Amino acid sequence: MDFYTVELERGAKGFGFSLRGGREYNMDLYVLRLAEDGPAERSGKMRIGDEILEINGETTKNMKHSRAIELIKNGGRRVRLFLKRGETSV
Repeated sequence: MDFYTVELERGAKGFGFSLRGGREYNMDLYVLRLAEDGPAERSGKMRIGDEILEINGETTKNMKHSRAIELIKNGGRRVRLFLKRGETSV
């Protein structure tokens, strides 16, 4: 249980995060960067390395990068994200 959700409201510079990966690069989808002062960083919830499992209700399983970007940009005033931290308690 290292799963969490976040809902961000667009600012003039977007939601304030970058992603890397996608199915065309034989990769999952991760948070690459968090823009200083932006909605993602202000949320206090996200970090670099977190895996994006769902965007706006749609699973990211086998999602192209291009498709994830398109969903977020074209999603209107907010983005809803379901994430995984990549931390495990042993």
